[PDB]
Amino acid sequence: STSLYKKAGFDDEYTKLLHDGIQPVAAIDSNFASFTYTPRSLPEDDTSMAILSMLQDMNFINNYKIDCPTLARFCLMVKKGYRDPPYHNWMHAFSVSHFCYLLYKNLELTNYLEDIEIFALFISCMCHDLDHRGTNNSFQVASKSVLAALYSSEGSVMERHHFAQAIAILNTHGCNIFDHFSRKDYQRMLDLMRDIILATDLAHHLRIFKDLQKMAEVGYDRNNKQHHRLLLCLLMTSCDLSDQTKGWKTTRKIAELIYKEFFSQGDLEKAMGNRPMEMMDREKAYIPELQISFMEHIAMPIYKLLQDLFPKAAELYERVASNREHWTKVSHKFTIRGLPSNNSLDFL
Ligand SMILES: C[C@H](c1ccc(C(F)(F)F)cc1)n1c2c(c3cc(F)cc(S(C)(=O)=O)c31)CCC[C@H]2CC(=O)O
Ligand SMILES: [Mg+2]
Ligand SMILES: [Zn+2]
Repeated sequence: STSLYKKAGFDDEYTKLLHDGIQPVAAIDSNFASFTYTPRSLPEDDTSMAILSMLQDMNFINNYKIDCPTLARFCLMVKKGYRDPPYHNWMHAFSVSHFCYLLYKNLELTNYLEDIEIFALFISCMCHDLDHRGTNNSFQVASKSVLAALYSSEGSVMERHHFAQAIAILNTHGCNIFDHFSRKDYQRMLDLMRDIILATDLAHHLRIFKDLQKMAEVGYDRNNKQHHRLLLCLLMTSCDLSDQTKGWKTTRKIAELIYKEFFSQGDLEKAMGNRPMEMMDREKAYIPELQISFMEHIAMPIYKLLQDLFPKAAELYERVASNREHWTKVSHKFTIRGLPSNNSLDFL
C-alpha cells in the first residue's frame, strides 16, 4: 500500500562529513542566506554538510564548544530518524531548519532572544517531526497505536513522540552534543526543545493565538521571559510552514506531497471501516479550495503576526498572500477532486 513508509536502519556518510562537512555557506550557494533560497533544491546527500555549515556560520560550534564528530554523529542520527512518507521526511525537517537559519541571518534574532534559545530553536527544527508515520494525531487514537496509549491522555501524541525520539538520540553513545553542558543548562535545552516541539501541533497554536496577537499589539519585551516563550512558538510555526513563503512551484509541489500523504491515511481509514476527514478523502477533497482555506486561516495569520513584530519579514507575508491568490487563479484548470491518476500537479 501507499501507507507503508520505511526506516533506514535501527560509516561512509560519517567520514564524508569528517572530510569536508564544514564548508562556508557561500560555497553551498551564493543565495543560501536569502529568503529566496529554496533548500529543497539542495541534493539530499549535501544536507548533513549544510546543517554543520549553518551551525558553524551562526557560531554555535565554537560558542558552545560542541565536539565536531559528536555533532556529525548527532546530525546523521537525526537524518536517519526520519521515515520516507511523501511530506513528513528528512527533506521537510532540513527545509524547516534552513528557515530558522534565515530568520537568524535576516531578522535580528540576537536582539530578541538569548543565544541558547535560538540554538534550541534550530535543534528543535531538525528534530520536530522525527519518526513521523505519515498519519496525524486523530489516526493514532483511532488505530489505538502504542503512541496513542503512551500520550493521548496528555495531548499532542506525535509531538510528544518526536521530542522522545530527540531525547533517545541525545542519550545514544557519542551523540550527546550537550554532554559537556552544565546540569542547569543541559536541562534548560531539554525544556526549551520540549516546548518548541509541542508548539508544532496546530491545536496548540489555536490556543496561544490570542496571546501571540496581544504580544504583537503591545510590543515585544527583551526582558520579559514569557515574551521569549511566545516568540519561540510563533517562530517554530513560521519555520514549519516556510515552504509557503517560497515561489508558486514550491507551494504546488508541497500540495502534491501533503495530499498524497493525507490521501494514503484516508485510504487506510476506509480499509479500517472509518470515514476520513474531507481533506484526507481523495473522493471528496478539492485541493485548490483546501489550499485557500489553509493559507487564509493558518499560514497567512502566522506570517501577518511575524510582519507585525519584524518589519523585514513583510516580504514573507506578501509571498504567502501571492501564493494564495495563485490558487484562486488556478482553480479554473483544476476541475477534479483528489489528485490526477499520476499523483502530479505539474499540469497547473
Ligand atoms: C502538518 C501541517 C501543519 C499545519 C499547521 C501547523 C502549525 F504551524 F500551525 F502548527 C503545523 C503543521 N498541516 C496540517 C494541515 C495542513 C493543511 C495543508 F494544506 C498543508 C499542511 S503542511 C503542507 O504544512 O503539511 C497542513 C491541516 C490540519 C493540521 C495539520 C495536519 C495535522 O497535524 O493533523
Ligand atoms: Mg509535526
Ligand atoms: Zn513539520
